Amino acid sequence: TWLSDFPQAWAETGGMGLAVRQAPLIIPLKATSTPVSIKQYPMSQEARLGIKPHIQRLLDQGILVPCQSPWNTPLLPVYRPVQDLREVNKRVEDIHPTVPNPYNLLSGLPPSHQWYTVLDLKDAFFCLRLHPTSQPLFAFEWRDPEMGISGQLTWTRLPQGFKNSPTLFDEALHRDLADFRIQHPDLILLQYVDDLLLAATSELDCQQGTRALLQTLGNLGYRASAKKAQICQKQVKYLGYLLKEGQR
DNA sequence: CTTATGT
DNA sequence: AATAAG
Repeated sequence: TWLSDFPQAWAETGGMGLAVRQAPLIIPLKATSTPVSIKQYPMSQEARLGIKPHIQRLLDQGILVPCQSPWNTPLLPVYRPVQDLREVNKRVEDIHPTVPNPYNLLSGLPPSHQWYTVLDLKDAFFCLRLHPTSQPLFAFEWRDPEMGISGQLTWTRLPQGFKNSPTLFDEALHRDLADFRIQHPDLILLQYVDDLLLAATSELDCQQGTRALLQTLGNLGYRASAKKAQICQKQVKYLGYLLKEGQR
């Protein structure tokens, strides 16, 4: 089965990803920026208990670490933790947005390639490491009132809510898949951040290319959702479109 | 939570 | 002078 044949490639069986070929990312600040430290608005016990097991898992995974930082942004409860990074985003130097919009991206799908595989990378941003010099930028406060610990944590990986994460991830995965594209010139590979479409001319080619792509992704340290995957179908949902008989 | 954005 | 998003 696809699951048992590629244990490293699936998030369900391969563990949390880590893009081993990608250097830890340095996040340049605007020329005039200084740190901003926003105090954490009190969280209800209900919200704290809701967020707590997620924080603990991320700490166990090494994705969060303790720190002392002159930067601080608030966590809000939505329960899942959502960090308000807007004041950090304002102080980070802009980069050119290189992620294509879906309409333009799908123009690269010719009618000859009607066999599709769709893969969704799980926890994509967390696969990219942050350089230790840039980690303090993303710090937030974490309290366990019944454990005593009050102090800051920060991310060791590219965080959610950071304005440049989609572009930095798209660019990194493009670098990591450049050789795959060269080794498989008869395949069409569309990348939209963590959403991938592979297109082939035949079921057999789509099967062999999907085998090669899963093997490559897993080897590089990325992880796809086995639950959501659409493998070697003539009909798939990709980027909100239904792809069917060359349409949409 | 805060903060940017039609009748 | 309600709405979506971090």
